[PDB]
Amino acid sequence: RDHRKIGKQLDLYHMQEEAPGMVFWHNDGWTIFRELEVFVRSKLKEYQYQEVKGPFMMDRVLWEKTGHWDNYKDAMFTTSSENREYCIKPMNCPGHVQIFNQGLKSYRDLPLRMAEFGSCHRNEPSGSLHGLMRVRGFTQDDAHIFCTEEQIRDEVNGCIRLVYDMYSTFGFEKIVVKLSTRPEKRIGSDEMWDRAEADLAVALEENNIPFEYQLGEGAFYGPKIEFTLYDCLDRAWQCGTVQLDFSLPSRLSASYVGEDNERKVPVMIHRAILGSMERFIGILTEEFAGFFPTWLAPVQVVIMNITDSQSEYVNELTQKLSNAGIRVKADLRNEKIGFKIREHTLRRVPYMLVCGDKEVESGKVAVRTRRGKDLGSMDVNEVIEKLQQEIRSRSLKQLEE
Amino acid sequence: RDHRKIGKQLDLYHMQEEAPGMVFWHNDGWTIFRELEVFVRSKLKEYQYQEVKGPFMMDRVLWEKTGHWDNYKDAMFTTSSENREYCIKPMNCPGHVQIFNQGLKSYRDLPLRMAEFGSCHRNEPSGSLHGLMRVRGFTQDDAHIFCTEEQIRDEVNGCIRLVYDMYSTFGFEKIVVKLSTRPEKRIGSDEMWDRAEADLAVALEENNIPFEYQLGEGAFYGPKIEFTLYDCLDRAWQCGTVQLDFSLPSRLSASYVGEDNERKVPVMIHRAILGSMERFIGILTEEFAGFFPTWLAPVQVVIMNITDSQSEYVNELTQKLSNAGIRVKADLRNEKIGFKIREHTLRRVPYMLVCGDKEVESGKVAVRTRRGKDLGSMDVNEVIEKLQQEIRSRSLKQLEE
Ligand SMILES: C[C@@H]1C[C@H](C)C[C@H](C)[C@@H](O)CC(=O)O[C@H]([C@@H]2CCC[C@H]2C(=O)O)C/C=C/C=C(\C#N)[C@H](O)[C@@H](C)C1
Ligand SMILES: C[C@@H]1C[C@H](C)C[C@H](C)[C@@H](O)CC(=O)O[C@H]([C@@H]2CCC[C@H]2C(=O)O)C/C=C/C=C(\C#N)[C@H](O)[C@@H](C)C1
Ligand SMILES: [Zn+2]
Ligand SMILES: [Zn+2]
Repeated sequence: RDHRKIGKQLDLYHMQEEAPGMVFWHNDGWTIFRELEVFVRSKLKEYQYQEVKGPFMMDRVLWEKTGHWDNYKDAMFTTSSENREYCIKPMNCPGHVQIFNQGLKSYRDLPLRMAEFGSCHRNEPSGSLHGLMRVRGFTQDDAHIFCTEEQIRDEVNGCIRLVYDMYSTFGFEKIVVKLSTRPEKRIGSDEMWDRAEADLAVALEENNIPFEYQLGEGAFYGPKIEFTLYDCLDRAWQCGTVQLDFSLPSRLSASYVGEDNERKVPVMIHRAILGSMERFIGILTEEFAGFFPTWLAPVQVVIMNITDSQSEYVNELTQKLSNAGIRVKADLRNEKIGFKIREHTLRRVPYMLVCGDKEVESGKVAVRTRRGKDLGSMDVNEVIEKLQQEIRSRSLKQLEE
Repeated sequence: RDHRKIGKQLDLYHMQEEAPGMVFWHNDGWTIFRELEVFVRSKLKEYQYQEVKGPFMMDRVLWEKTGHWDNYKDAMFTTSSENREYCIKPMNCPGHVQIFNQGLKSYRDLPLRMAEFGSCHRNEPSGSLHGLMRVRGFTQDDAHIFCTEEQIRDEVNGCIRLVYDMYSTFGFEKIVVKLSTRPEKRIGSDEMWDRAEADLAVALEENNIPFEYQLGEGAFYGPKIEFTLYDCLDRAWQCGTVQLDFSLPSRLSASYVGEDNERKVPVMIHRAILGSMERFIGILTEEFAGFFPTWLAPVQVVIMNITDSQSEYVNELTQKLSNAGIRVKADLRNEKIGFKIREHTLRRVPYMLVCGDKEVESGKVAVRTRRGKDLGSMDVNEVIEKLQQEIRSRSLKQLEE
């Protein structure tokens, strides 16, 4: 269960010294990534998030305003144009605030949930870089919630439900949660922190989640909730976070018109479920030992011919399944059937369909799996039905599992 | 007819001086972008392209070997880590070759068509920066085809068909193709050039396209054809290109095992249809003067009510249309109905569904368009079917005509 070895065996990705900590996504790994993107977007539509795109770099003055220049300085890449210095974005938050600042905002626009798949580049020490898990470039599932003080609790709640939904989808039911509270010195009033902390704690309690306090471990800009999933090996992976920010909105001059027609500064919530999506792909790759659920599988079905006599037929089927929204390849190569079966078994292809003369005559397909289960001769439309159902339900288990 | 004014009016995007030439995509504009992306991906599936993702930056040595350091130096952003120089990629081609170089290749792996939506950063003089059309950051619809000299003609044919298909989708049927031939000094033998040029010419006239010749205007690394579409104002936009490259594979050491069991260097084809996708979004914004075909429209349907009495009903409908894959908003505020219709008409929302008491009792909707047409009372499911068809087909035209 090493995501790098499995990564090479399935031709998911590769890395080079000319770009340390930056992934080359091959077709299949990128298919996995894009499927993750699809799932996340379904969740964004369900939980009602906007999806935006921020610029890759912004000038140094912005990053000084946000405080990244004081705190994040070593971790940022800098480039320059026309005697102006720019940092490549380590985070998507300031850009999101810049978007929020366009147009007048009122209380009616709140809560405003703004999501992006962030392309972030942090310059990490090269000695710390490991696989997909510790990288210089990465893509965050990143959202920011602009709300009022009264809307905090509910929004945190929605974030919690989102976390558990999304995690249970991949089969992680074991989640340890940590609430980090105020340090000795902080931005924001004692009252603001009391409200925020009470909101987090109470939300977690109402969702029936046992959690542990980490005292003084909260950032100076706000209290937070962190989510650690456990894999099938009982290894701990910290992914999800809900973080309050009392710093960013005032520094970037975010404001809205309240009910009283008075200028208010919105509360900000950083929320991420998977965190780094590259890293999450590493984690999934190791959890699944290379066998991905059908919806996550780069190639879902491979259709093979015994001889050239089946070729036409195979092609025919390959179109049909392709038009059904299934990811399917045909192996027409001149090879023995066992060669193909072996090759596609090592590739962890969920479904191998075999066409001999029997299938050409009958209008059926011989169905077998990567687990060595023979499902036997099946009607094509039946196969398409079951595959489509398995894909739409994002099931962890195959037919007859 | 200014994509900047229309962009501001429709809340599509904005730009700042902290990121010159770099777009902040708001929710709506990003929705347009995502629809473009989806369409292109449909064409990638149809024309059988891989989709990959390359790294954002790479070592300066790489860009020296590609020839960018000599030719592209002023256009590239440079950043550094641990006493090593990296360039942010102006182009996606070297990364694609790097991916290609992973694993042994044979002729049986060819043609290999590799696509990406490239995030490319070139450093353009700030004074030449205009809107979405001239930008520092951009996303290219980019592909590279690795093939044998024998497959060149077929691949160019495929690219041509792709170009005309995609352009036809957006309503540009007026296209001028220009074939740029060999410069006095060039990379590659006169034979390679005779064959490539003849392949471009013959593919073009196989497609019945009266191409114009540009003599000696080709690059030193290969011959090309370029595609210029004309809009409704009959102004020319050069977008697509098919560009042969003899320089890149040799410089980057790409090779495959021939059918003769000998070492072969793959022929490389750079191909793009839209070119910059931001720029193409601008061009489309001006072409449609803000009225995006329903498939491209950020908000496809706005369901509105007369009084509170219809609110519930409206909500139902909204959810329904949201469940049918339609992008739909509910306008519940207390305002004149005409107020709402005018506001959403100026927002270029394709369809406005008006619900009064009669619609509630009859289970229907009163259908209106941004063009000012009254489509009358309609069955809800009928509207859903027609909208779904209009979207699936990517029709340039709305209902009732
Ligand atoms: C410039 C400051 C850097 C900060 C002190 C770095 C710490 C190590 C830590 O606080 C980072 C953090 O938890 O950010 C977390 C993010 C969320 C997902 C994972 C983590 C992530 O992206 O790593 C969210 C907070 C962002 C905070 C800001 C912004 N923007 C603040 O306004 C600003 C004061 C941050
Ligand atoms: C480093 C060299 C720069 C070249 C001299 C710049 C010229 C102005 C022009 O030839 C660029 C060009 O046509 O690139 C075109 C692209 C395609 C879409 C529009 C254009 C685009 O991206 O702008 C593709 C060519 C890429 C070529 C290489 C690469 N990699 C070559 O191996 C290498 C020798 C190019
Ligand atoms: Zn953030
Ligand atoms: Zn290229």
